[PDB]
Amino acid sequence: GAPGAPGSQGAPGLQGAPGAPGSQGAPGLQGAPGAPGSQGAPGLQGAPG
Amino acid sequence: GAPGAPGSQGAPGLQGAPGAPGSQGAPGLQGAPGAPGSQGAPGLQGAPG
Repeated sequence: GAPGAPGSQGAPGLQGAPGAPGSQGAPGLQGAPGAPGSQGAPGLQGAPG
Repeated sequence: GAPGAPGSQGAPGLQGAPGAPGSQGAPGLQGAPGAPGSQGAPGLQGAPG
């Protein structure tokens, strides 16, 4: 008779899980903002009559 | 009497759950716009005045 708990604390503190799925960090870039703009510059078109 | 080593038990090696804040953030601002089309001006020799 004498000794008590053997300081054997064993339950995991906060249950591991170092996982960063999917989003993780900065997954594939968001949308590529389309760039419209002027088209074929016909400046000074054909000569009329 | 008090038996030693009764399994003190506890939370050894505290931990931390997973996570992943990588999720899509801010993409590029509006793509380069413009005025597509007849990017030109009056043509060539025409009805004189």
